Amino acid sequence: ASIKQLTLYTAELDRMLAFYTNMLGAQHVHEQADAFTIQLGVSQIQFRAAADGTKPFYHIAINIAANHFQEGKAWLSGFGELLTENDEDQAYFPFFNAYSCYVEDPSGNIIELISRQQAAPVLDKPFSADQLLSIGEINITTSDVEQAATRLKQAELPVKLDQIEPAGLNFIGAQDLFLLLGPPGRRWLFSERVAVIYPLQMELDNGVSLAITETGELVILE
Ligand SMILES: [Mn+2]
Repeated sequence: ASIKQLTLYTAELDRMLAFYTNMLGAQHVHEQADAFTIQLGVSQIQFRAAADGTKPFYHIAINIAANHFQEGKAWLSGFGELLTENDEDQAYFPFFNAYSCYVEDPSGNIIELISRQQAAPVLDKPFSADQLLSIGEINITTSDVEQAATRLKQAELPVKLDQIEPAGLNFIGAQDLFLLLGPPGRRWLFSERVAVIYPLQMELDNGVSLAITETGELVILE
C-alpha cells in the first residue's frame, strides 16, 4: 500500500508554508486557514496548526527514483544544510538497499529523501521537485507498540507479531513504504531530537484510516 494522505501538526505554520512553497513550488502547495497541504507524488501531507505549548515534529522519508540519489541530495542541500551522522552527509541502509540524505524543516521535522536501489523505478529524466514519488517512511511513535502492531495487522499491513519488539523500532511494511513503529525516547538518526509522541492521522491507498492520539494510542478511524 501507499500513503494517500498524512496529517501532521506544526507550531511553525507560516515559516513551514514559506519553506515548502520555495521548495516544491506553488503548484504543489495549497494554503488554507490554519493548515496547508503539499503534494509529494502520489502522497499528500497536510500540516495543521499545533496546540500552543507543543512543538511537534516527525521523521518523514520521501521516495525518489533509484537513479536520482545524487541529484536529490544536491537539490535537498539547497534548502538547508544536509544533516550528518558519523560525520557523513548520506547513509546507505543495507536492509532497504537504499541511499538516504536529510535536512531539517522549520519545525525540526527530519526530512529524508530515500532512493531504494532495487525497490524504486529508474527514471531516465532530470530530477526535480516534480519527481518526488511518494512517502516512503513515517514514524508511528506509540504508547503501546504491541497493541499498535496488532491493529496495523488488521489494517492489512504486513506484521509478524512474533518479531515485534515493544522496546524498539519495528519496520512495518514492504516494497517502498515502511511505517517505523516504536516507543518514544530514543534519538533519531541524523538528528538531535528524540522520539516523542505527537498526534497524526494517516489515510492509506486501501481505504484504511488511522490516527495516533496525543497520548500515543494507534486507533483505526475507518
Ligand atoms: Mn529514515
